[PDB]
Amino acid sequence: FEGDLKWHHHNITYWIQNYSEDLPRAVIDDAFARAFALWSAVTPLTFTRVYSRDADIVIQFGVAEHGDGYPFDGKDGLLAHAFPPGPGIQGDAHFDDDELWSLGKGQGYSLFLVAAHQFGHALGLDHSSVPEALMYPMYRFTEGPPLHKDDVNGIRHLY
Ligand SMILES: N[C@](CS(=O)(=O)c1ccc(Oc2ccccc2)cc1)(C(=O)NO)C(F)(F)F
Ligand SMILES: [Ca+2]
Ligand SMILES: [Ca+2]
Ligand SMILES: [Ca+2]
Ligand SMILES: [Ca+2]
Ligand SMILES: [Cl-]
Ligand SMILES: [Cl-]
Ligand SMILES: [Cl-]
Ligand SMILES: [Zn+2]
Ligand SMILES: [Zn+2]
Repeated sequence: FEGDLKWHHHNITYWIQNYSEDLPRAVIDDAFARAFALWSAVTPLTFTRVYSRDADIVIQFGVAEHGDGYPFDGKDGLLAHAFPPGPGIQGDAHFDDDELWSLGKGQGYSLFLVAAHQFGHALGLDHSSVPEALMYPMYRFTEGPPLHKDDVNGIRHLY
């Protein structure tokens, strides 16, 4: 997932290729939209849902081997990964459907928070060393605005 490029356009498009069997499609679509809204709220970036493989960010829920050199392991461990800006698989976000996807307090992992984190990568952001930042490499659920000052500065430094 090595990348040093940023998008050369601000009108970013995404395609929800498939869904997780843990949540209603309406809940999934809204979670992704809200995750994207976090980033557009502090930048001139916009996110438009499309239905084509030509979308910049292709969102895919997979299990085990799913098309790249980093197959998912299973329950826990790797929750998801995303490729840095660029053509093709670049910019795409993959989620391990072997995980229990949920939202808010309770068991399972928040699709909202994990997606927001992954979209950060798909925009060119690297991991943060700030434990409270959304771009921190370790998952942990908490309430309140996901974007930490460190996350806002990182994204604006790019766009
Ligand atoms: N796979 C990861 C770890 S991960 O368990 O899949 C992960 C950890 C945390 C994630 O976002 C997040 C960060 C803070 C709070 C809530 C959610 C998303 C994904 C990762 O950060 N992938 O993007 C790593 F570090 F590369 F191994
Ligand atoms: Ca904006
Ligand atoms: Ca792509
Ligand atoms: Ca896993
Ligand atoms: Ca699942
Ligand atoms: Cl599906
Ligand atoms: Cl798949
Ligand atoms: Cl949540
Ligand atoms: Zn993948
Ligand atoms: Zn990450």
